[PDB]
Amino acid sequence: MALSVEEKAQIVNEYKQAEGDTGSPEVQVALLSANINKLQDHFKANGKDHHSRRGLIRMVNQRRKLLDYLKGKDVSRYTALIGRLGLRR
RNA sequence: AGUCGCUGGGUAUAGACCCGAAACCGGGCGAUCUAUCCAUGAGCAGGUUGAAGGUUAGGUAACACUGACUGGAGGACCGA
Ligand SMILES: [Mg+2]
Ligand SMILES: [Mg+2]
Ligand SMILES: [Mg+2]
Repeated sequence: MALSVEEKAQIVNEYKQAEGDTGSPEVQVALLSANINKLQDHFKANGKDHHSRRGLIRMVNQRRKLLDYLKGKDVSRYTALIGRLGLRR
């Protein structure tokens, strides 16, 4: 929950599939990706924060699970999501 | 019966019959050899090996990590 409400409100509308959409995998993956990348700065300065890293790993596993489900449903939608977000490194 | 000479034998102090040390001390001369240093120059054919690093393709949540290409380290190797 390191993302502010403004940042959350910022990225939800760029990845929403329709008005009022906050549960679609694109919003979820984009929500996790922005939080994952933001936390990278914290873990650089705080390298002994093993307890907060457990939460970061969970966000990484959650994003992987969502992308794998999006793989089965619509591969074209999956492809656009990672290209826009720059995943699959 | 001493005393002063002269000559000779002996003695004392002197190198004291001649030659001969290892050494000791004083003043000088030497670092064109050599030992270390200082400054300023010069030399080291040829052939190997293949560190760190880099790039790239992967890979990682990120750091990592892997391959290839590269790179050219070393009181390193063979050898004038
Ligand atoms: Mg000389
Ligand atoms: Mg040598
Ligand atoms: Mg030799």
